Amino acid sequence: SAWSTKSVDPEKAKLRGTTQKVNRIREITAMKTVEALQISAQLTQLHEVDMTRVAELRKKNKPAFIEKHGVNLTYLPFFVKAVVEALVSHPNVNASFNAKTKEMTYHSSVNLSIAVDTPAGLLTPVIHDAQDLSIPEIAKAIVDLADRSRNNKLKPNDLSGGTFTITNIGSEGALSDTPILVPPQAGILGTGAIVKRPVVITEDGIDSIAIRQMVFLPLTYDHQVVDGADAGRFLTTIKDRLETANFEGDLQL
Amino acid sequence: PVSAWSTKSVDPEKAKLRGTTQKVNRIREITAMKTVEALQISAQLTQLHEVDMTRVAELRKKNKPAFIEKHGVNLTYLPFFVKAVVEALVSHPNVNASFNAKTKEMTYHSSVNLSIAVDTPAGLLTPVIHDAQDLSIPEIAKAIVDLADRSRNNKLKPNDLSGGTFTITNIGSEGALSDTPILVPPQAGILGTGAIVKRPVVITEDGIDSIAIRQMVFLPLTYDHQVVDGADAGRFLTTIKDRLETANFEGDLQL
Amino acid sequence: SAWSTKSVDPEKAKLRGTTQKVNRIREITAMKTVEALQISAQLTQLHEVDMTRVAELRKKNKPAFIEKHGVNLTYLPFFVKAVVEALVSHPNVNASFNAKTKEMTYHSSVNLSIAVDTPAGLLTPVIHDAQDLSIPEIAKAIVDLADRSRNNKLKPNDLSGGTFTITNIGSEGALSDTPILVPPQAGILGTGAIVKRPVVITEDGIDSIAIRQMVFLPLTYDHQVVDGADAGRFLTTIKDRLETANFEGDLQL
Repeated sequence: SAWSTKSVDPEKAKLRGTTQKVNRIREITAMKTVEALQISAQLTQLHEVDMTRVAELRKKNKPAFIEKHGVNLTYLPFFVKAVVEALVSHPNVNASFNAKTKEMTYHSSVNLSIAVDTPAGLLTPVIHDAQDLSIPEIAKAIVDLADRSRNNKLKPNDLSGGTFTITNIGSEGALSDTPILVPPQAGILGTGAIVKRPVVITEDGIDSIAIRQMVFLPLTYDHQVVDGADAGRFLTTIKDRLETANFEGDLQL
Repeated sequence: PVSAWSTKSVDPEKAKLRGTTQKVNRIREITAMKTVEALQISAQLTQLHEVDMTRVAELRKKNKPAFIEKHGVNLTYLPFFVKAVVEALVSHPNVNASFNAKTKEMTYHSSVNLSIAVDTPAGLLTPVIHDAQDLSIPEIAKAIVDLADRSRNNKLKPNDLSGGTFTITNIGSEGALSDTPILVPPQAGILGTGAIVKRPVVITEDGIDSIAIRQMVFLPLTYDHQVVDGADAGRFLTTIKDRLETANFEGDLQL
Repeated sequence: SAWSTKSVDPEKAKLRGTTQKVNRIREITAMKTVEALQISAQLTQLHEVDMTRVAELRKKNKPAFIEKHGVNLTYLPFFVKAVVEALVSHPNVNASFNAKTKEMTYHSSVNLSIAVDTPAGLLTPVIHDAQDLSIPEIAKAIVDLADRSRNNKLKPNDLSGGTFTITNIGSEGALSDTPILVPPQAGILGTGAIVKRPVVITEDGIDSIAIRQMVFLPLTYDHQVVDGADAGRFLTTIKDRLETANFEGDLQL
C-alpha cells in the first residue's frame, strides 16, 4: 500500500473504537494546561538563529567531550547555557507576577525546567541553580533527569521551583510551535528543528546566498511580566551568544 | 486607476457597512460564541511543519486533464491533503480522539468524520465528510465539490454538519502562509493548509547539498494539549509530510 | 567572559533577588492583556510581503521628502498608509462586536493605535481619523505621539477611540509574534523585521532566486468579528499595495 508508516506506532491501532481513562501524569498536564492559559496573557515571539558555528564546534569537540565528561555533546547544553546566562542578564524574564498584590518577584535562582518526552507522558524536571553550572555539568544533569523521568526515579523537589522552561519542539520535526507556559513561570523557549536553509550572508559588505544550519526559537511569554520588546531583547542576547559560538572554553576539554 | 489604493480582494458591497451597527446573522453569532468558548475549554497550541509539494504538483499537472474527463470534477490539492490526513488519523487514533474533562476518559473514534472549512458569503460553514477513511481521492474530490456547493446555496442536510472528529481548513485560499486555527471541542485538532509557495530550499542529492526551487507549504496543526502533546503532534504531521513528499498517488487517482 | 552583552541593560541587574510593585502602566497592561484573551477568540494569520520596492522608493525619495516635509521617511508611514486604506476597503475588520446584543459596529473613523515601547512600559497612543492623513502627516503624527509617550505628555483623548492597532514586533529582531488584540478592537497587525531573504522571482515567465527585503505581517484577529478568509483578503489588499509600491504621489514631493 501507498500509506505512510513513518512515525506510526502499529500498537496504537487497538485504541481505535475504545474509551480509556488517562493516567495521573496526563490528567495533570490536561487540567493544568487549560488553567495556565486562563490566568496569563500568552503570546509566542519567533526569532531565527544560525546554529552553523555551534554545529561546527560540536562536530570538532564531541569526541574529546565524550572521553573527558562521560556524556554525549548534544545541542541542548548550548541552548541551556545561552538561555541561563540571558536569564541572569534579563532578570525581568526570570520573574513571576502576583496579580493580587501587583508585585513582580525577580528570582535570584535560575531553576531551568526541561521538557522530557516519556512513554508515560510529558514530564518537566527542574535543574536548580542552573546559573552555577558549566556546559559539562548541564550535559550530565540532562542525562540524569531524562533517565529518572523515564524510569520514575524523580523526587518532589525535582519537579518544583522552575523559573523558566526549555522544550525541544523539533524532536518530532517541527519548525516551531506556540508552547504553553505554566505560571508562576513567565516564559518557555521552544527549540525548533535545526534545518539547512538558504540564507543571505554578508562578508566584507557583500551579500551572498549560503546554506546554513538554521533554527527557529519560539518564545512563549506572559504579557503580564514581559512586553514584546523585552522578549525580543532577551532573545537577541541568546541569538548573539549562539551565533558568536564562543563555547570552546566552556566545554572544559 | 484614478487612485493608488489597492482594489485586490476588495468587495465594493462591503462599503455599505461603513458607519452602521447591524445584528449579525445566525452563522456569525454561533461562530463568535463557539470560537470564544473553544479556547476557554481546551489547551490550544499550533505546531508548524513545512512540506515539499513539488511531486504532488507535478503529478497534478500531468493527470489533471484525465481526472476532470473521467470524474467530472477539477483536480485540486485538497483531495491529496484530505487523503494524507485521513490515513494519518487512522494510523494515529490518539489524534482522531475526544477528551472528557469530567470523567478524564479519552474516546478514540473509529470513524474519521472530516470537517472541511467552507468560506461562504454568509460566513464560515464546516460541513463533515462522514467515514472519509472509506473514500478514494475521486470520491473525496466530488464530496468537496458537493459540500462546498450546498454550503454556499444553503442546502446542507443535518448530517452534513455533525459528528466531525478532525478539521482541515484552507488558510492559503486567501494567500496566508500559516495561521493558528481555532479547534472546536470535542475535536482535538484542526490542520490548516497554507499557500503553496515556490521557495528556495536545500536539497541533498547523493550526499551533496544544493539550493533548489521547490513548491513548499506550511501545515500548521492546532492541537488540544488535553488530547495530544507536542511529540504526538509532530509524529502525526511526520506521517502526513512523508505521504505527501513521497507522492505515490497515481493509483489513488483511479484513471 | 564569553557572555553576550547585546541588548543587555546593566541597570536591570539591581532587580535580581527583589520583589517590587509594578508601575500603573504595567499593572493595567497585565490586567488588559489577560482579560482580552478571555473575552475574544484570537488567532494569528501570517503573510509575507516583499518590501524591496518600498525600500528602493524610500532610498530614492528620502532626501527630497526630508527637505520638503521636515521629517524623516521610515517604513512605518508606508505600513500605516496601506493598513488604513485596507481598513476603509474592509469595514468588516475596522469593527467591534457586542456579544450581549450580537451587533457589529462598523466604525467610519480609522483611529489607528500605535504601540510605543518606552522605558516605563508599553503605551498605545491613537492617530484619530488616520484615513484623512497623507504619508507626510502620518510621519509627523508618529514622531509627535512617540515623543509624548516617552516623555509622559499624552492626554486622555490620545489613548482612547482606537479601532485597529499596528505594533513593530521586529523592533527588537523578531520575525513574527502573535500580538494580543484588546477589545473593542478586532485586529492588531504586527510588522516583523525586514530581512534580506533568498526568494523565488518570476520575470518574463522564468523563475530565479534573488535577494529581497522581506517582512512577515502577522495579523491577530478576533474570530467573533473576522474569519480566516476575511483576514486573508484584508492582508492581500495590504500586501498588494506594498508590493506594487505606487507611493510616489503619496510622498507629496
